[PDB]
Amino acid sequence: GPLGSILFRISYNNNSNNTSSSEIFTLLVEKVWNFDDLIMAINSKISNTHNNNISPITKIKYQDEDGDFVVLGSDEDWNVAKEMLAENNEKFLNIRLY
Repeated sequence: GPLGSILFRISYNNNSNNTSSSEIFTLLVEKVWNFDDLIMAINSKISNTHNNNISPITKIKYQDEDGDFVVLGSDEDWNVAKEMLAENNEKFLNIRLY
């Protein structure tokens, strides 16, 4: 249930312009997941709403303690991400699509 999960936000952009209407999905990312299992959940989220099939995403940036978007393409990067919200007592996270 709500226990043992993290609110992940993905501002899926169309083409990034003056008009595209960005969509932010909210999925509960478990703590027993991995970097691959994470990027996989996001992919299904894009196909869950959009009937079409865009290019498979494999690069996303998460929000750190400063508020800047840091690259996340490694396994260790995911481990630290959990330790980040752990000490910060956080619960959610802002991610950007590229």
